[PDB]
Amino acid sequence: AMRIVFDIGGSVLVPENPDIDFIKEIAYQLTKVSEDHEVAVVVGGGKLARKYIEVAEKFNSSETFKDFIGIQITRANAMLLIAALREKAYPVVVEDFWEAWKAVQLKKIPVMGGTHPGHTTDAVAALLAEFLKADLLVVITNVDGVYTADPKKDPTAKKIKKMKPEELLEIVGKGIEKAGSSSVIDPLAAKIIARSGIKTIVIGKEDAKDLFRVIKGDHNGTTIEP
Amino acid sequence: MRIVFDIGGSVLVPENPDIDFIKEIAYQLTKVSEDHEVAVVVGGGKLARKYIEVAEKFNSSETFKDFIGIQITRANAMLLIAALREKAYPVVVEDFWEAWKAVQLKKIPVMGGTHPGHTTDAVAALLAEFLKADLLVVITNVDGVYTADPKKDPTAKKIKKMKPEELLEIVGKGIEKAGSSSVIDPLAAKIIARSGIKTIVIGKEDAKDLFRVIKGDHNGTTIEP
Amino acid sequence: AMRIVFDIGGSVLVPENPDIDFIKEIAYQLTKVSEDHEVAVVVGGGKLARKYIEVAEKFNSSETFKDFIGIQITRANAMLLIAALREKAYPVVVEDFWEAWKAVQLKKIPVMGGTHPGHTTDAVAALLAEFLKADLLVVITNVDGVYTADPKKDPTAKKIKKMKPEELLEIVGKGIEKAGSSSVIDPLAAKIIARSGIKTIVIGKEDAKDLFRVIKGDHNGTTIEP
Amino acid sequence: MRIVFDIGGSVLVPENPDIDFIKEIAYQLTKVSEDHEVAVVVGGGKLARKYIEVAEKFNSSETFKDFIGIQITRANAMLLIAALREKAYPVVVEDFWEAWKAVQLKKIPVMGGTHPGHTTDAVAALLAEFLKADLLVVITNVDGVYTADPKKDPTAKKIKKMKPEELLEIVGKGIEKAGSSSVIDPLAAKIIARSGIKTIVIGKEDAKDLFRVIKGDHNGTTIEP
Amino acid sequence: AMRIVFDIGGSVLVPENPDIDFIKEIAYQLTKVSEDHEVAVVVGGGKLARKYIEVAEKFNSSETFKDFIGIQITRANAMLLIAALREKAYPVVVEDFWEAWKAVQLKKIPVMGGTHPGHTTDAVAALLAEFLKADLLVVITNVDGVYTADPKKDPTAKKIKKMKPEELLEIVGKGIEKAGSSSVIDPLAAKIIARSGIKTIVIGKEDAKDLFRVIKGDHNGTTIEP
Amino acid sequence: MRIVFDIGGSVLVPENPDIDFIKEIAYQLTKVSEDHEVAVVVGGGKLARKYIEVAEKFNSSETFKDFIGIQITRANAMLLIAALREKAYPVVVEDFWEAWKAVQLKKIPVMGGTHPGHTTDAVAALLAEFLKADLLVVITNVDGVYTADPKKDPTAKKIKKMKPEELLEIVGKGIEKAGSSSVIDPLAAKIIARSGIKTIVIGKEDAKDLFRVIKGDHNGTTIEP
Ligand SMILES: Nc1ncnc2c1ncn2[C@@H]1O[C@H](COP(=O)(O)OP(=O)(O)NP(=O)(O)O)[C@@H](O)[C@H]1O
Ligand SMILES: Nc1ncnc2c1ncn2[C@@H]1O[C@H](COP(=O)(O)OP(=O)(O)NP(=O)(O)O)[C@@H](O)[C@H]1O
Ligand SMILES: Nc1ncnc2c1ncn2[C@@H]1O[C@H](COP(=O)(O)OP(=O)(O)NP(=O)(O)O)[C@@H](O)[C@H]1O
Ligand SMILES: Nc1ncnc2c1ncn2[C@@H]1O[C@H](COP(=O)(O)OP(=O)(O)NP(=O)(O)O)[C@@H](O)[C@H]1O
Ligand SMILES: Nc1ncnc2c1ncn2[C@@H]1O[C@H](COP(=O)(O)OP(=O)(O)NP(=O)(O)O)[C@@H](O)[C@H]1O
Ligand SMILES: Nc1ncnc2c1ncn2[C@@H]1O[C@H](COP(=O)(O)OP(=O)(O)NP(=O)(O)O)[C@@H](O)[C@H]1O
Ligand SMILES: O=c1ccn([C@@H]2O[C@H](COP(=O)(O)O)[C@@H](O)[C@H]2O)c(=O)[nH]1
Ligand SMILES: O=c1ccn([C@@H]2O[C@H](COP(=O)(O)O)[C@@H](O)[C@H]2O)c(=O)[nH]1
Ligand SMILES: O=c1ccn([C@@H]2O[C@H](COP(=O)(O)O)[C@@H](O)[C@H]2O)c(=O)[nH]1
Ligand SMILES: O=c1ccn([C@@H]2O[C@H](COP(=O)(O)O)[C@@H](O)[C@H]2O)c(=O)[nH]1
Ligand SMILES: O=c1ccn([C@@H]2O[C@H](COP(=O)(O)O)[C@@H](O)[C@H]2O)c(=O)[nH]1
Ligand SMILES: O=c1ccn([C@@H]2O[C@H](COP(=O)(O)O)[C@@H](O)[C@H]2O)c(=O)[nH]1
Ligand SMILES: [Mg+2]
Ligand SMILES: [Mg+2]
Ligand SMILES: [Mg+2]
Ligand SMILES: [Mg+2]
Ligand SMILES: [Mg+2]
Ligand SMILES: [Mg+2]
Ligand SMILES: [Mg+2]
Ligand SMILES: [Mg+2]
Ligand SMILES: [Mg+2]
Ligand SMILES: [Mg+2]
Ligand SMILES: [Mg+2]
Ligand SMILES: [Mg+2]
Repeated sequence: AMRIVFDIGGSVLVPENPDIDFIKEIAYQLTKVSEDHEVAVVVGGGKLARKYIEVAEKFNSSETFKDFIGIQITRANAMLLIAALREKAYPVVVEDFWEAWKAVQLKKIPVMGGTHPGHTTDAVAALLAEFLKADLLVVITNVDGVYTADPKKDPTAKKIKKMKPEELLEIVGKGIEKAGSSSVIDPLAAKIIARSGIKTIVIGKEDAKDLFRVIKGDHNGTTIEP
Repeated sequence: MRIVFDIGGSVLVPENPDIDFIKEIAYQLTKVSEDHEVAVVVGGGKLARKYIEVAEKFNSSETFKDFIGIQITRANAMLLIAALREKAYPVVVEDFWEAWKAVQLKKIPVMGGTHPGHTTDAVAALLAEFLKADLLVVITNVDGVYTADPKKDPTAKKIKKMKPEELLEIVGKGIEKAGSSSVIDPLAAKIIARSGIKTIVIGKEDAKDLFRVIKGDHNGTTIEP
Repeated sequence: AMRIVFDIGGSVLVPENPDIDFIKEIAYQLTKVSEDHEVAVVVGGGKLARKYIEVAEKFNSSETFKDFIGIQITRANAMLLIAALREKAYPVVVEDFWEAWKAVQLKKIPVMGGTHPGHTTDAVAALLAEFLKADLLVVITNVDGVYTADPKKDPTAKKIKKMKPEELLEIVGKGIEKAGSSSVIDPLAAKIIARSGIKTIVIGKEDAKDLFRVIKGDHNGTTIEP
Repeated sequence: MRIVFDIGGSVLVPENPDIDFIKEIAYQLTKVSEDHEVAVVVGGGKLARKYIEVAEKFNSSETFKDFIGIQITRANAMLLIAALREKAYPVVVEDFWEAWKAVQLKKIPVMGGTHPGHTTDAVAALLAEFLKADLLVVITNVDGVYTADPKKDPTAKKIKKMKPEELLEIVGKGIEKAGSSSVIDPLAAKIIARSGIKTIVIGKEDAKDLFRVIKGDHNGTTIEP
Repeated sequence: AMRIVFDIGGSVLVPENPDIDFIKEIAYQLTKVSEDHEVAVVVGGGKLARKYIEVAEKFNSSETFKDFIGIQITRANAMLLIAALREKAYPVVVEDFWEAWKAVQLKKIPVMGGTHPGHTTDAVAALLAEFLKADLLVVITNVDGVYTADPKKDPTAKKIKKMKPEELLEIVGKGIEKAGSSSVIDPLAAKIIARSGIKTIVIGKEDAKDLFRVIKGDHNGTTIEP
Repeated sequence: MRIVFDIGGSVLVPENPDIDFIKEIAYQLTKVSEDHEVAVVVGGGKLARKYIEVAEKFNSSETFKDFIGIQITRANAMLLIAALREKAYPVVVEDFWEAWKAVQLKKIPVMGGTHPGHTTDAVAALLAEFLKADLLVVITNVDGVYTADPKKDPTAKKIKKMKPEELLEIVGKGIEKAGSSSVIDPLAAKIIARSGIKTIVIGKEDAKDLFRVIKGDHNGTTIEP
């Protein structure tokens, strides 16, 4: 009954290597969810992308060129999902929004990676959600939600349950994102979510193992909403 | 030296195209490219906002509104290309590597927008970053960066020199929406900050003599690490 | 029951600025007409295109380059229609005929602008009609029909009701069209219409406010037909 | 000087490719590019009409028939590219800006068709217009423009010099259909007229010495404002 | 009930010139076969391609460039089929597999020619069959089947009825294919057919005049199968 | 001289990228391009096989597995491009004519894969053939071509010199599947044979001094008609 965009982190799909079972599992659920909803997906780069970006840095590449290498990896990861989605997926990695649109019209799941430098795949997901006028944006990261601070660094981090887009920006928004930089949601994405008021859900791997219920409201993550 | 110029659409096209300015700026750019490598990106201006407003009355997404804006920036870019005559890359550049090619051919590439979510300011910063340019010159409607909006606030004072971090405080928090204005868009500010791109912000008057501006002789703002 | 191509003049959609209500109105009718017919559209450049072409002339650009600037504006205008067509339109501006074809297959209205230098959007519309083997080509200009001469210049201009393609060429056909030049139908278009015998209707803004009836034969314009 | 050559497919491929001519014309072009900037567009010829006739038996639209013709012109263009060896742009040029690039690289770009509705004659005129070429040389099956069809009418007389307006009277009225022939297609005639492109029409014999032709030494027709 | 890829030789469609009736006939049957099956096609270059490649050789072009000229001709031939297929065909010549896929989704017959140098249209057909996970690959050549040797050269040539992919490679597989070179199935194609076990049928023009039955198993050609 | 280098992904990326090697090979290439025209193609390596294996667990066709492999080869190509800094074409080359352009700009083009059905070895051979290169240098995990697999067979002997026909016997029969390895893939072997491309096969040690390798001073294999 609705349109949903999924932003799956590269480190979730590829922790250090591919998590075969998670991919097979996540691909199965997206397929099921697409049985009654319009589904579009964006995959991240993760550990592997940072390794290639670190190499380029050793050669002093510009931050723009590293972004491109990062983009190249995200597309590689995206192809692993497309593979696991079998015939329900759009064969090739989508590179622009209009094409994602066509895939949806053909009732096939479009899987895309990065687009242009200056941001992360989160921003791609947000803009996609916005372009398709999606009803839900599901961000699957390697943290169970959005906290008061970095849950892996701070001990007093509070896992916010609900919040406004303006509140999400306060958390991030002021971050100077370098090629390889990581966050729950990149500053640009936050601004896009706030900009047009995109209902957004942030969840971890554990909760991501039950998407069908997650998109029903039953999950233990954060819910950014106007 | 490698220099990237970010010319505001409102400066190039106030209401209708500003022939005289386009013309004078074309001569400056031509003069500068004689001893320097020049690349250029142009904005949307009044025309971009007008078409974006129409799309708004039809409830278009912000993403589609951005695309329309990008289309307008490319049309404006073509007017500058016309002005530069034989010193310009004949077509609107849409990728950074193509700009690189243009430069390899001793030609001036003129870009318009690229993708949604930001403005041409970001395109010019990314381009400067990409080409490892020595300098980014931003030509806009104000003569520099002020402590506040010079056209609104009476207490606004011009900041002659600052660091990316400071420029960031003056901006970076505004959520850029289709057609939104800013002395420098947030994203562009973060790009400049992340790479430490030497940036100069000047107005139309200073633009009349880019040869002096690139030497630090201007009344605008200089931003550098 | 049929396939129709609409050639809407840029000066009709954008007299000096956008005519919001006409666009909203025209977009609504095309949507309705597409409920039972296959619809494809081409939009012109109008006043705005001539302003940009005039600027380039001051810099002595070649007629080819001005054509390109003209093309750039037509695509901008086309996006305003796509905007007003909402979800019934193909998201991006179509640039070639094969793509217009796909849009039609997806049962979405393809809106295109110019293609290559040397002509006007009229020629694009005619070739489109021809490519899709359309049954009707509807040219909406800022004149109520094809006259014996320019209705805005000559006082003895006769508003022909019907005519043959060979007759339309006599009117135009011998025109040397420069970048920015305007006419009821450019010489090339005329030749295409005559070439394959495309049933063509030319109408003004007033009549264009009732397309549904116009495509039924009830209108006060001209009807070029084999 | 900047020169654009419009070589008829029927001259290049009469029935089968004309090896000797392709070969000799390649040498002339190579010789000319030594001191001039050279760009080239090739037509479809006998082969184009043959494939177009087949599509006709299947009731294809004139537009699709044009596309097929364009495909043939590009194949022919590749034979000339082969002939020019290292002096040519390695691939068939399809845009005018790419032709421009080729020229910037001191390479000879060879184009085939572009879009439906006209022929390669128009492509060469638009290209000449685009590059602001000094001269457009049309090599065809006749040795010049005559008052009438030289291969049909006994009274046809060769016109040594004329203006675009006159060339226009001799053509411009014919409704160009897929594969239609003409000493110069109407659209091309209007392009030449609108920009005042100095044009020279010559046959195969004169083609053997392009170095003399570009100096005005030929038995063909010269068209200029 | 199945997906079929047809590899039609250029010399079969264009012996020396186009065989109008064979094309009209072959186009009609493919249309009928597509009524109940998913059909995709690849056309060859034939005599004409070799003529252009021979010309380039006289100018000493590299084998790669000749491959490109060969490719250009195959696309020309492909357009003749598209023409004969009328509205049941995808309008433009397909150049990559993903696009062939879309055409099939739109339930239109995708007709493609060559892709990249180094091989023949046979290899394109095999890889296509493989990409679409086709159930049958039908190779229509100008010989009634795969023989022990060249039926036009050797007098003791045995027309094998059935065989394994590994057996087909023994026949070919070791061939050094130059631009313009011809064979029942190019070495690369053979390897692709063997690689993923593609059920393949090789037939001549005569048998090709009854595709519907051919795809049923009733034909007098060869049947390469795992 | 015109030289094409075919650097194995496993040499460039054994497990993780081999910084030191990438770095050293970048210097060699830079040194060589000083007096020669250089073009490069990089393979997939360990990473390509890893992603291809994952796709295999999902029953992907061999064609899709090839595409994934091509994507990995392009990522690796970008690491080399980074290493070559200003001497390289800024983006991954995907067509042979673009490689040609890069060379026209005195820049080093680095390609990854192109189409399915073969490996990067074939891409480099076709590229060498295309550019009419004087030499094809294949850098891999072994130090030359042996009578048998040097890492398996104890009797394997290194062949110092041979003809395409002989190289063909040692390979050419293996049915290349997604991610399959070979000192030289069959298709590449047939390309080398059909045009008679002078080819040199060397290992990582010799790669450290490409200036000597291109002169015939190496411990690898030389293949030529
Ligand atoms: N307030 C916060 N709440 C939750 N996570 C936070 C917060 N602040 C910082 N983080 C960090 O965000 C990380 C999350 O996202 P990130 O590493 O960027 O992965 P990803 O986006 O899922 N993957 P990919 O697309 O491949 O980069 C955590 O593991 C934290 O280190
Ligand atoms: N602190 C400040 N310093 C200078 N200008 C400011 C400041 N704060 C706000 N502004 C505004 O910034 C405007 C500047 O830029 P902007 O309108 O976005 O034009 P542009 O970027 O030159 N054009 P274009 O590319 O077509 O949008 C001024 O005219 C002010 O209204
Ligand atoms: N015989 C005629 N009948 C009707 N109009 C004529 C005739 N002869 C000349 N004209 C002119 O044609 C004009 C019409 O078309 P034109 O100005 O080119 O607008 P358009 O094609 O609708 N717009 P666009 O696509 O943006 O250029 C009129 O307003 C007349 O000045
Ligand atoms: N007045 C004329 N002067 C010269 N030729 C004429 C004239 N009128 C008609 N023609 C015809 O023009 C033909 C010329 O051009 P055409 O057959 O179209 O060849 P092409 O343009 O050289 N080839 P291609 O690009 O492959 O079509 C002659 O052979 C005549 O039959
Ligand atoms: N063992 C064999 N069995 C059958 N044909 C064979 C065999 N060995 C060699 N051939 C040759 O294969 C030829 C067949 O294919 P070929 O000439 O390449 O045409 P094609 O592939 O149908 N056309 P195209 O795609 O345009 O090249 C025959 O006419 C024989 O000369
Ligand atoms: N006769 C032979 N001579 C040399 N190597 C051989 C021979 N036969 C088999 N091999 C194998 O060839 C391997 C060589 O190449 P390969 O593993 O495919 O790496 P690569 O091509 O350098 N890398 P990439 O482009 O990423 O695949 C060796 O390590 C051997 O296991
Ligand atoms: O649209 C995109 C997607 C990715 N990246 C580059 O790829 C990295 C990996 O992406 P992700 O995993 O962080 O989303 C980013 O940090 C970044 O430098 C971009 O520049 N733009
Ligand atoms: O890379 C770009 C350039 C422009 N725009 C759209 O064009 C407008 C006009 O650009 P500018 O004048 O603001 O730079 C922007 O505000 C915006 O919506 C983009 O989305 N992305
Ligand atoms: O396919 C096209 C469409 C438009 N134009 C240029 O755009 C102008 C505006 O188009 P229109 O409004 O006249 O159709 C034309 O006069 C002309 O120079 C072209 O060259 N080719
Ligand atoms: O820019 C072009 C070039 C060629 N053709 C098609 O190719 C034919 C062969 O071209 P030529 O030999 O007539 O120039 C034309 O008659 C025609 O149908 C076009 O449509 N447009
Ligand atoms: O994907 C392709 C298709 C065709 N060709 C060139 O076209 C010729 C004609 O193709 P075909 O008729 O042999 O299939 C081939 O022999 C060859 O040199 C290629 O290089 N690659
Ligand atoms: O032109 C190419 C290059 C690479 N690959 C895929 O990438 C793999 C990795 O390439 P390489 O390391 O084997 O050269 C190949 O085995 C294969 O499946 C291709 O299909 N075609
Ligand atoms: Mg992410
Ligand atoms: Mg994230
Ligand atoms: Mg700007
Ligand atoms: Mg700004
Ligand atoms: Mg119009
Ligand atoms: Mg009109
Ligand atoms: Mg011609
Ligand atoms: Mg002609
Ligand atoms: Mg074949
Ligand atoms: Mg065959
Ligand atoms: Mg390799
Ligand atoms: Mg190998």
